[PDB]
Amino acid sequence: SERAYNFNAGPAALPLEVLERAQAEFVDYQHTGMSIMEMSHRGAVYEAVHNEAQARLLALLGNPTGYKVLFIQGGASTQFAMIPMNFLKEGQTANYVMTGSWASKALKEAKLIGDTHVAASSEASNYMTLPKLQEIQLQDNAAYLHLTSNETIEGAQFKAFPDTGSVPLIGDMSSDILSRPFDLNQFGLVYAGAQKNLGPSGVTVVIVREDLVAESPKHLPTMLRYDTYVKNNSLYNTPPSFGIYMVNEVLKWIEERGGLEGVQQANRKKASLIYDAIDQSGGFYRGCVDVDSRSDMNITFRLASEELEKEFVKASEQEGFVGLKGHRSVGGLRASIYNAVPYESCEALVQFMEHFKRSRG
Amino acid sequence: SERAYNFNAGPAALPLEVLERAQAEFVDYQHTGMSIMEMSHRGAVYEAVHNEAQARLLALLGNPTGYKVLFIQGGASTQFAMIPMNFLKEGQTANYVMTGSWASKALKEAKLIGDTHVAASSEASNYMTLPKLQEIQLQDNAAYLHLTSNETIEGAQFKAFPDTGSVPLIGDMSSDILSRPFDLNQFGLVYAGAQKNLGPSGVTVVIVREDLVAESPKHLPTMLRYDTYVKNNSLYNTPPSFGIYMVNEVLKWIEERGGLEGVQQANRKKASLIYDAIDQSGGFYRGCVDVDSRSDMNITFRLASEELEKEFVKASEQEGFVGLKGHRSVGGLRASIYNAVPYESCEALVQFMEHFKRSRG
Ligand SMILES: *Cc1c(COP(=O)(O)O)cnc(C)c1O
Ligand SMILES: *Cc1c(COP(=O)(O)O)cnc(C)c1O
Repeated sequence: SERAYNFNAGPAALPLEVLERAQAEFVDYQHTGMSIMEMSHRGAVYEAVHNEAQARLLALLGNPTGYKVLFIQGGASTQFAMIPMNFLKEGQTANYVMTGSWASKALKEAKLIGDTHVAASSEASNYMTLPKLQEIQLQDNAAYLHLTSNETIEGAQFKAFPDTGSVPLIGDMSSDILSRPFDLNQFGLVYAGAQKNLGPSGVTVVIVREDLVAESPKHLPTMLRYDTYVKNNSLYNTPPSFGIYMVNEVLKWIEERGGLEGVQQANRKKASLIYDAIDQSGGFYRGCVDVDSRSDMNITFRLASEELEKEFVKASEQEGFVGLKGHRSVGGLRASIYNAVPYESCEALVQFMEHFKRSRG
Repeated sequence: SERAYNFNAGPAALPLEVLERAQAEFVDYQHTGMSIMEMSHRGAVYEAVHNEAQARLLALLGNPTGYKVLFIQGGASTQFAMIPMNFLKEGQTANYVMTGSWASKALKEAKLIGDTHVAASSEASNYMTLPKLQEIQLQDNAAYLHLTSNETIEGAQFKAFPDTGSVPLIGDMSSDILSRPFDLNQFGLVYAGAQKNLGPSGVTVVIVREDLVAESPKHLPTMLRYDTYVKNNSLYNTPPSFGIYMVNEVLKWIEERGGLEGVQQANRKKASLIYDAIDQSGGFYRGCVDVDSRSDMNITFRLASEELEKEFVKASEQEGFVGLKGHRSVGGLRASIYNAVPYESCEALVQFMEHFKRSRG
C-alpha cells in the first residue's frame, strides 16, 4: 500500500528504486555540499551526468553510430513545429502517416510551415486498424516521412517500420521509446517527451542522424535550430538540469531490468494478462483496436454502456486505481502500462476487472 | 559544512528548508501513494499546486489585476524570439535598451524577426554606466521597449524603470525577479528563467498583461503563441510539472522571509558587506561597474592582474567556495548572491577576501 496502482497516461509511473535513490541525494549530491539542481550546467559534475545519459541511451540501443542525442525543452509538441521548420524546404512536401490523435496533431502544425501530404491513413476504420507498410505512398519530392510509433490515445502501435530509402523516416516515440529494441538506422530523427516512458516531464529526447542537421536554416530563431543543440551539446542555454539527471537514473534502471530486451518481455507479460482479461470476458470488455494493431503501452477498452464505464472508473478509484479514465475525446477506458508500471499493478487490475464484472452480472 | 559556499550564477542556490521539504515528500506526496511527478497534469492534485503558484506570485507582487502568470519551457532565451514573434508587426520597430551581454542577445534574436532600434546604449562606457531614463529615445512606431533589469554578466542593475506610455514595457528579469518589490503596472510583459532566483531550471515564468495577448498571430506555431498558454492556463501540453511544484515551494519560503520587502533588506545587507570589502581594500579589489549602476544580485570585481585572479579562484575552491570564477567573456570575479544565498556565505567570502589580500601583500 501507500503506493497507488498508477495507470496514468503521462505524466506517469517512475521506478520506486529510482525515486528513492533520487530522494537520498536530493539535498546533498555525492558529498559536494549541494543538490544537482544548484550546480552550474558547465561544471564538471553536471556535464558528467549530462554526457553519461547520452552514452547510456545509445548503448541501450546497441551502440548505433552517426547519431546524436539532444535534450530539448517544449515537449513532443514543440517538435511538431520544429521538425517541418528545419526539414521542410520549398519544392518539397512533408509526408505523414495518419494513425490517430497524435499523428493528426503533428500534421496540423506542419501545414503552418509548408506543403503536406497524407501518405497513408487508417481514418476509414476509425483508427482501429493500422495502415500496412505496403499502403504507405511516398512522394518523389518528400522531405521526410513522419509517423507515430504508438498512438497513446487510441491504443494502436506499429510492430515494424518501413524502408523509406533516401527519404528520412521521422517518428514520434513519446509513448513507447525504450520499451522494445528497434533498428535506429532506419530513422533519421526519433523523438520523445520524457514524461511518458523515461520519467520526468520537462525534457524531450531527440536522437538525430548527424548528416541531417549539420546545417540548419539560418532564418530560424536560435533555439529552434537543431544545430544549436548539436554544436553546443544541448548546452547553449540552461538545460532542464534535474530532468536530465532523472532521465539518467531511469536508464540505469532499464539496464538493471535486462536492457531493452528485458523490459520488452516484461511489458509483453503485463499486456497479455490484461488483453487476456478482455478476450475471455465474453463481450463484457471490448478492445478498441484490431488485435494486430494492439499496443503494449496503452490498452484501450470499452463496456456495454456509458453508465457502466462511469461505474467502472468510480469503483476503481475507491479501490486505489489511478488513471483508468479513457481520454475525453475517445471515451472508454485506458490502462497505460509503461516500463515502470509493475506486473503487480496489472495483476490487481485483472482481479478488479473480474470482480466488477461479476458484481454487475 | 557539507553545505558548500555556493555563489553559482545560474543554476544557483535554493533554500535548504525548501530542498528538505521537497525531499520529504519526493516519493510519497501527501499520502496519495505517488510522487508529484507521477501524477496527471489535469488531475485535481497537480492543478491545485499549479494554480496556487500563480496566486502566490501575484500576492507577493501586491495583487496587481489584469495580469496572467504563464509557465513556459525553453528558458529566457526562447522568450528572446517569442517576444518579437508575437508583438513585432510590420510597420513597427522593436526598441531595445542596450546595457550588456543579455540585452545584446535579446536584440540579436529580434533582428531575425523584424525591424529593430537601439533606444539607449551604455556600450560607450563598456557597460559600466547604465543609461539614464531620460536618455531613452523611443520611436513613434515602437512595438514595445525591451530592457534587461539586471545584467547577470556585467553586474549592472536598474534602480527604476521608465514610463513608456502606450508602448508596452518588456523586461528580462531572469536574475533579479522577486528580489525587490516593483510596480508591475509599469510593464506589459515581464519574464524570467526560474533557475536564477526562483529555483529549478526547466521553467520560464511570464507575467503578461492580458490585453496584449488576447489574440496571437495565427501564422505562428501553436507552442509559440502566448494565447495558447493564456487560453489553456499553461496546460495545452504537459507542463514542467516538478519545476512548477518547486517554484511554489520557493514562493512559500519568500513569504516566510517577509515577502519581497523582507528579502530585499536581507539581500541589501549581503551586498553592502561585499561592496564594503571591495571599497575598503585600497585598490586591491576593484568594482567592474559605476557605483550607481551596482547590482545586488551579481557583484563583479577584479584584481590587479590576470594571474592574481587565477590564484583567487583556485584558493577559494580549495576552501569550499563555488562559482566565483567570473564569466569567460568579461573575466574577473563574480559573487552571485541571489535570494537563497545565506548571509553567512557572504560573511565567509568577506573573510576569505581579507585573508587572501594579506597573504598576497
Ligand atoms: C505525450 C505525447 C505527445 C505530447 O507530449 P507533450 O510533452 O505533452 O508535448 C505527443 N505525441 C505522442 C505520441 C505522445 O504520446
Ligand atoms: C539567465 C539569463 C538568461 C538566459 O536564461 P536561459 O534559461 O539560459 O535561456 C537570459 N537573460 C538574463 C538576464 C539571464 O540572467
